[PDB]
Amino acid sequence: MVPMDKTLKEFGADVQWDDYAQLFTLIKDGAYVKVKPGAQTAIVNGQPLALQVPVVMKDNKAWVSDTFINDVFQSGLDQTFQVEKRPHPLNALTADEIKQAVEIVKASADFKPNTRFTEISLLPPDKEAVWAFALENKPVDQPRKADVIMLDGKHIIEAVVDLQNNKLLSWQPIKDAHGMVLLDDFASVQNIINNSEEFAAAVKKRGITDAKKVITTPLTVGYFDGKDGLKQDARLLKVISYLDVGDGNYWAHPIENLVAVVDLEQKKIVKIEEGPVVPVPMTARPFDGRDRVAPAVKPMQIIEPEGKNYTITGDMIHWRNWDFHLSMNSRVGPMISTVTYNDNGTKRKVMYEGSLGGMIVPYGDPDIGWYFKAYLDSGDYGMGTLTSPIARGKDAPSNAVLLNETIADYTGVPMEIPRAIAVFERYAGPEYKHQEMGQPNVSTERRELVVRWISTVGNYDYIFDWIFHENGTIGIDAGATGIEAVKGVKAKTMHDETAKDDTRYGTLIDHNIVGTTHQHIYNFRLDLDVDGENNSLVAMDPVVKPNTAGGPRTSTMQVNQYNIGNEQDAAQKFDPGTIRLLSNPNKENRMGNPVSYQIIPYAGGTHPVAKGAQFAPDEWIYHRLSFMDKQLWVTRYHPGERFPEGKYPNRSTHDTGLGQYSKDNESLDNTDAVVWMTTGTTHVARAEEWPIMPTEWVHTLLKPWNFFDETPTLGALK
Amino acid sequence: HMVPMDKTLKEFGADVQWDDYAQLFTLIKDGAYVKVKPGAQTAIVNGQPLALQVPVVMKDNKAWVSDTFINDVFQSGLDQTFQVEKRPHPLNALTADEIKQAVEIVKASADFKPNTRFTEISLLPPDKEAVWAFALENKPVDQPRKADVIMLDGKHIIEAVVDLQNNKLLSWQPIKDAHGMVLLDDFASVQNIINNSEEFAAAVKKRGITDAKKVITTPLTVGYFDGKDGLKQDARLLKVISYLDVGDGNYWAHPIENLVAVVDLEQKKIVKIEEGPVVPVPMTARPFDGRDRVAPAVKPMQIIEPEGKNYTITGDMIHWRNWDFHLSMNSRVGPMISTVTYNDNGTKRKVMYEGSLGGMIVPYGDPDIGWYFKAYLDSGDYGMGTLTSPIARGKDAPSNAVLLNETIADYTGVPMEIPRAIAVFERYAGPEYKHQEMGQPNVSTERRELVVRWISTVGNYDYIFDWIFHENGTIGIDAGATGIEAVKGVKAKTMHDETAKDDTRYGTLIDHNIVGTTHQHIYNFRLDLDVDGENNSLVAMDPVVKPNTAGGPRTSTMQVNQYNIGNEQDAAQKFDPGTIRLLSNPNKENRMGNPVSYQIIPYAGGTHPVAKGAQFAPDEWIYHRLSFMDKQLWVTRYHPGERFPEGKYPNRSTHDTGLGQYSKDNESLDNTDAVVWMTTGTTHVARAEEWPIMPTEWVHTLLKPWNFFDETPTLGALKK
Ligand SMILES: [Ca+2]
Ligand SMILES: [Ca+2]
Ligand SMILES: [Cu+2]
Ligand SMILES: [Cu+2]
Ligand SMILES: [Sr+2]
Ligand SMILES: [Sr+2]
Repeated sequence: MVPMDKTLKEFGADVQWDDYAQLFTLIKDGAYVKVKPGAQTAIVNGQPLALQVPVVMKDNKAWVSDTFINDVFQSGLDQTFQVEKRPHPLNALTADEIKQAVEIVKASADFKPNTRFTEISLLPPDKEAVWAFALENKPVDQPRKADVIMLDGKHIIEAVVDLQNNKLLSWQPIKDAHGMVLLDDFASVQNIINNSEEFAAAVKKRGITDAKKVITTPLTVGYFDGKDGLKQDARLLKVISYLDVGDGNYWAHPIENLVAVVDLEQKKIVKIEEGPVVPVPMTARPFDGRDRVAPAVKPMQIIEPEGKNYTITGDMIHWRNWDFHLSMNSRVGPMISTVTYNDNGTKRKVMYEGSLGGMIVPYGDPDIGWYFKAYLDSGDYGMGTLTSPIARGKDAPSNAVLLNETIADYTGVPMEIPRAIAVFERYAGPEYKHQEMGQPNVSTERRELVVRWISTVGNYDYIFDWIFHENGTIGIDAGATGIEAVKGVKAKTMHDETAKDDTRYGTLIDHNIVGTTHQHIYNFRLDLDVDGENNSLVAMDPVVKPNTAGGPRTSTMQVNQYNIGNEQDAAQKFDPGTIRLLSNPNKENRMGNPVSYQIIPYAGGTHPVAKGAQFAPDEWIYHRLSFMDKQLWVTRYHPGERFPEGKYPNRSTHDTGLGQYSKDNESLDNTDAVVWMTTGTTHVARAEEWPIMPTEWVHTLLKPWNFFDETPTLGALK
Repeated sequence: HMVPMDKTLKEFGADVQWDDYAQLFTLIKDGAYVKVKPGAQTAIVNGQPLALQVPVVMKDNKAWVSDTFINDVFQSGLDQTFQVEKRPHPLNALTADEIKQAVEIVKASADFKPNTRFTEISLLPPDKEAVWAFALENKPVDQPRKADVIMLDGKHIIEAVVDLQNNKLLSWQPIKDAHGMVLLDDFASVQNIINNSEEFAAAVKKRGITDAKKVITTPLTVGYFDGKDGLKQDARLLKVISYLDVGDGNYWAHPIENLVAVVDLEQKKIVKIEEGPVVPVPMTARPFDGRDRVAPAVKPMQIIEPEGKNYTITGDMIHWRNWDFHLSMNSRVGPMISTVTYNDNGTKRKVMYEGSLGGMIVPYGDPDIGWYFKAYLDSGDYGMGTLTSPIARGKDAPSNAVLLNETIADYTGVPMEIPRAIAVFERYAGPEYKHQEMGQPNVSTERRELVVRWISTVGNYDYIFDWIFHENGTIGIDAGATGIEAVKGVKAKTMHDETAKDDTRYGTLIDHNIVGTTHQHIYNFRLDLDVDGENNSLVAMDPVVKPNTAGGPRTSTMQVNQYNIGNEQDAAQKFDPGTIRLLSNPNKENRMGNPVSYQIIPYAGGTHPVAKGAQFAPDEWIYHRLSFMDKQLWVTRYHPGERFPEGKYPNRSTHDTGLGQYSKDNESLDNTDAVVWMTTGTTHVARAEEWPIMPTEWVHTLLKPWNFFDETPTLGALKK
């Protein structure tokens, strides 16, 4: 025997007791259990279960067999998860493969002692073969390989290892490339600042008494052709600083106009920039509730007492008509692959690979602490690695299933992220309705399946929802919350003398605190294969035309349809009142229309919307990051073009991302296209967002357009 | 004496669940979550024990309950969701008694006549100031209940006012040139006239229809074309589009293309018939109710609140966390949200006096005979309140909703109770906010939204409206569009056929011989916001990239052009989602000295392509008559009688009597009671996926508090 509540709760399950029915309801992920004290059986997801040892109440607390959790939860009656006997080829590197891959490169003579690992990822087999596995179950007969990107001090080396034959295939130093920021870079930064008298001296003049309460925060310095006075070949980071005052929120305590430049290889400050002295804002601004009492609230549960409609086999997810593969990358996070829609018995391709391509959070302030500030979260910091374990019931609904995911840390040791991804089905209003006058109503409810992932980088937290509608539509939403980066200012209200200058670049959200204006710009890489590899990009611009057909009408609503033939033309602004299809010239629906998916890069947002990059076309950030200033891109599929901002965007001098990918202006006619959607907000701060910002959402959509022959949700014929 | 539980509870409208293992019934109905065991002497209502004289009885696997079980339980009082109102809110709708009274009073007048019908019988609104004072200070409105009675005498409109407190007629005003909306007996009348028409049956025969009794008609308003349509301006007319009933329950899927009959409702006779080319009626059966479909298995998913709701409904007053508002029902525009305040640490702060659907238009873009005049002003011309569609419990709204009934007057002046007319439901909407500081304990709270949902159906469209209250002070308004499409009969089976290009010039070919004629849905919401008070100003904030004049390597910066919008004419404008438009109160500021404001977002997105305006050339009449179609934002000085964007009597109107009229005098909007109007819509290009039945498509609008508060609104009560 072992006590129930204690055991169940260490296991992560939710325990409810109902005195009226003398019934225990146990819930974890897909398993929904009902068990009575002294009963010889139980119920798991609607199904009966014989028990070796019944539950016994001693002194009013239940006691269970030391074998209970296994017997009941791993009983096999929770069918949410199934064994994958034949591993999908896109499956992420396992802990073993991660360790194997590190052994191989550590065994080369070229591997230098304190080398770190920026990324250790599956080297993807060729697309054709993966599709073949998913559609025909044809074994992919190449060995598992891994890209091993190393950082030797400040030097980038790309290696490829063969895991089947346990041997090194190649070792390539990458010239002029800078490495992303690694975890230990954060400690140096702080450690190096701590040991500098010059810095302790600057801090003191700034009105700070205890230098050991100063918090560093490291930032990439971008590239300014030398105008920032920084060397190109040295590995650099700028340091912004705050003051810990004990409120658990150093962000609310900026030390404005103090910037330190740190050379991570000389391990010392190579430059201090000082500006007007500003009193650090002192007022405690906690956000974690320490100073609050939440109002009582009636409970709300979302229950699926017979288990889930989806089934997770290894990393393969089957839900209704959808099948797809969900894996984890240390840089961009989740990757949705081999997505198909089962049209009445036939699996048709929709998407080969979909994922966050890359993002950036650039600021609009000229001053010394801000002008270089632009966050390439995934690219520079690694958003997968910094995944934030989903908080059960809060970050995701009470009926979610939470998945664990494994990647490699910067020292090459496997790393299991708990509750890394949330999978939950949700009611989304009525799928469709007609109430014909004097007739029985017709209503069916809409279900969506959501794959939710949260990554936290410094002060923001970002949420991403990959949303699968029953009817074939796929949504992609990005949410933003967390703590704003604020500029310390003298003014305490808008009546103060400095208020005007103080707010030229942001709103005054708290006394002495201004939320500098910025943008959030997300870019999603979507290798759609619309009912096949070979597609074309078609515009339909609804327009008003003169009526030629007679009658009283002077005008009509018609459409301008034309193919978009190349990559340069495909890289365009998006007008939400126009229609953009990726069509399959080769296949047609019942009515003779090319099967297509409608692409909607802006389907709404709760913050103001970016129409492009709020940067003059001669700014360096603008020249380097093209993807910011166009909402739609379409390129020819090539296996190594995956990042809108480039593979090595840290202090890049030119554009190696979508700018480079479309530079060559290849043709997009009946060929394999990759869609890139850029959507962003322009954030003008306000008091309601301080000291912690309510989640703001942006929406994007991919709709079937004559992909089907009718309403996809009516069902099969009798 | 006893009765079958299961059947009785179904009539009564409650969900029933039997758990054989626990031998336990779980019963659900609105705010009532009940648990009862067979033979047990007590039951559980919202977590509270209730005693039963007569327990539930199991008899050969059939449950049985006494004939008072349903009252004893669901009206016990342990369900605290609904409370009774001590002092009646002055904004409460006309009761059934008040309706019947207002009708007696006018029938007592010299000039009343037996054919006279009632287009709208609605409370004459008390003055804003008295009403507010009631909500905020609790001061009795000492002004007497009156009711606006709009009658239709044959084809003439008359506006009568009745004093209900004193049971007297106050006024009786004939309105020249005004045409009345379409009424219910109009539908019946039109079908009859066609069925008695010798010519029409002949026209129908030519077009391959072998049985005319099978011809389903449908009435549309005709609009105005300065006589170009050949229609005398002053007669009460309706054009008639026709379909063939094939027994598939979907007559919409079988158009009789190019046959249009004009009907004079006074003459009760077909005054004109327009005929075009003969096009074979699409015959294939295309039901949407699933009769020909397989019902797959779906595992159950309940959203439950077993201790009751967080909101309370007292009369028509709804209280939920910091929100307080009054909810009622107009026969024309449906639900009305009034005296909306937000409670800030003890003090109720004004947010909105009155919000509701202003009006909507669904105009088509095809110039042919059966399409060129076609634009529906659904609320204005057909009365959307009256055509409210009862909520399909569990489907049209989630399993944890409470469904309100609402009472209006019908067209003969008889009270009419609409069951499940409005849905109220709280919903989880992700994390309110979150920060997971590296190395630290996470911080996350869940977001809750209270939704007020209403569905009205007009012919083939079904529209859904959500009024959404975020705990953090934000208000959302989404409009959903579903139902069946008005399709055009054409000759082409596929795009390969010879006439495919011609047949699809004005719409997509979504099925053999069927085209989804392009059109738009344009919604407009009239929002009498009072941001922390009546006197407001409209402010603009345009994020711009200005050259950097402060040194450093930056060539440019992100700054903001702020300016007031001083008058109505300037306030009537397009909305660019990259800009910020506030309704600020210039008399009140937050802790930081910023004017407390609400940010107004008429376009927060949608699932159909968005309409940038009216897709009409600027010389079309419908464009002329309806200026509200072409700007997304309007603000006007509050005036009690200015409620409709399309104008109060839009049927065959000849000039804008709505938002064009309201703002034409270009009044000042500086520090004055403002009314905000938001227009938003979709351009609907059809696709096979939307046939035979259209998946619900949504558009979102948003109202965010902007420096209205001093801090994150949902942090919680301060401990010091
Ligand atoms: Ca592709
Ligand atoms: Ca107002
Ligand atoms: Cu932001
Ligand atoms: Cu439509
Ligand atoms: Sr290319
Ligand atoms: Sr006016």
